[PDB]
Amino acid sequence: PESADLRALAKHLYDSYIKSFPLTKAKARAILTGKTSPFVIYDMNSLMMGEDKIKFKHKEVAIRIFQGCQFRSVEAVQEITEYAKSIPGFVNLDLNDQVTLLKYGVHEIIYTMLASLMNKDGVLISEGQGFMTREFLKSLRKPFGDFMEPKFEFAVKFNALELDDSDLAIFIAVIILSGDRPGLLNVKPIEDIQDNLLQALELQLKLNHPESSQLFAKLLQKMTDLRQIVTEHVQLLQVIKKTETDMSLHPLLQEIY
Amino acid sequence: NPESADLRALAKHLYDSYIKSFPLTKAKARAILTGKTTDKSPFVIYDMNSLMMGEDKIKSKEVAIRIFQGCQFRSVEAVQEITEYAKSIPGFVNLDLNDQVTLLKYGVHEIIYTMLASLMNKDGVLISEGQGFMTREFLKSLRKPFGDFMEPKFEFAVKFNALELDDSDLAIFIAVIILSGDRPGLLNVKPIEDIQDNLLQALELQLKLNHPESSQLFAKLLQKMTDLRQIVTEHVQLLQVIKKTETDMSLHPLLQEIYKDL
Ligand SMILES: CCCOc1ccc(C[C@@H](Cc2ccccc2)C(=O)O)cc1CNC(=O)c1ccc([C@]23C[C@H]4C[C@H](C[C@H](C4)C2)C3)cc1
Repeated sequence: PESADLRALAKHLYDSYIKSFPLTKAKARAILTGKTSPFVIYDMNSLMMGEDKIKFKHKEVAIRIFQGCQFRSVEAVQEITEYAKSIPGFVNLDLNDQVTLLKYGVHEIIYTMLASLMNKDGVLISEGQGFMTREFLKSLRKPFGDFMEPKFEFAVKFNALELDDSDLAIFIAVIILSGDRPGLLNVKPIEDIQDNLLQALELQLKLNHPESSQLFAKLLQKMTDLRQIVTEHVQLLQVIKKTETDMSLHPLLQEIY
Repeated sequence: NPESADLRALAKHLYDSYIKSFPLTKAKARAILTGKTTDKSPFVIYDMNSLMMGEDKIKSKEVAIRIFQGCQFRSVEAVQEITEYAKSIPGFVNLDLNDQVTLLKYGVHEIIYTMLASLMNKDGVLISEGQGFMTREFLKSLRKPFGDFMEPKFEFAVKFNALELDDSDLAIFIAVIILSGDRPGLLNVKPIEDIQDNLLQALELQLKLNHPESSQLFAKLLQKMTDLRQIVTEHVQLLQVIKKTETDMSLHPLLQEIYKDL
């Protein structure tokens, strides 16, 4: 009777996730392990060539790579926002609450999905057209050399769970419906939905990974890791603001971010 | 079945050790707080004058400092109780000795604040084994530095207490907190995860059996671990500010080692 509505919710979220996100984990994995070619950016020259032959839409190199990261993050926010609207009950919530949920949830989701594009050696960029190495990113100067490393460390641990797209679709939804975000006006509806998304995620993981003991608990514990990454990220972005005088963009451009 | 029977046995063991390791339980704390009795009544410290009379009731030169050192001693004592409970956790003492220290190093404060909630309500906190009760306002009324050390704990407490867990639930939960295979610097992560995995199963069954109508309590409880980390970080930072404003205030050696490189 009810275990049916959970599978329906599960399938529904998956389908919606496929529609909203261009580069899925299944695709990114094939590209990454080989069994699928991505242009590789591992040093200054390879970057120079990559952006002149492939011209990635997203003066100093460290500063330009950091900005392309923001640009892509803004692009990603729209995909997540669209995906959110497909979660049963989301659009029916108080409008301000929907905005608050998205405002605080996009960073957690961004790093969660970013892991689907990373391995211990690098990250896929431009919808898989490229692969920027971990070492090259770690070789950037000033405080740019370590803005991505924290995401890599998190990815290696998160990816060990071996979740697939269908697992992630429900996890992303649970992240969005967090009732502890500041400023919420009506927490009950939000938590009632997350509670339903959590039961669906639990069944999904038990069916999809019978051998993975307590994968559910283990995945939920990763929330701690995600928020640490986010808070740490906010603090790095601030320091870049407090200092760094070559970050200037067109006034309209800066408004966009 | 055999499996769940083993998980219930584990829960009983943990609860039994918990009663033996922690003098002041949540059950005793609630009984005092809900003042349903005439013998468990605590003396209430809500201001300076009352504080002065409390010292005569409850059987280094400033108010904030004295209260602060009183907490330092208590947490040091709490660390010793938690360390005693930890040993009862099947498999814990059998792990590499370096990892035992590491697990305790990062787990004691998360557990301390988890358990402290048992002694809190929205208005204050039990002290001196429940004999006294210090109000939230009095504590928030302290000098600029110490004035806001406890507020974050109260905010967590009222929310965590909303879960209405009891001692038997908490015993397995604090056991899970300790057996965290993702602590910084762990040598052999697998044996730790194998134990936590088994504790997580015990906690899951326990919650379902003890709170049948509390949908997804297990998950809600796990998400609370995020709040614990947060309270710990804020506190760590709050201490750095203290040792700079109060060059004359001393921190107990044990706690300094726990916060070191944390
Ligand atoms: C003020 C209530 C706060 O109650 C707290 C708060 C945090 C902590 C742990 C904290 C300690 C610390 C924080 C920062 C740095 C290192 C460690 C930690 O390390 O996590 C423990 C207690 C438990 N506290 C008690 O049970 C408790 C018992 C007796 C008193 C006295 C009250 C007055 C009368 C008498 C003498 C003085 C004044 C002290 C007894 C005060 C507190």
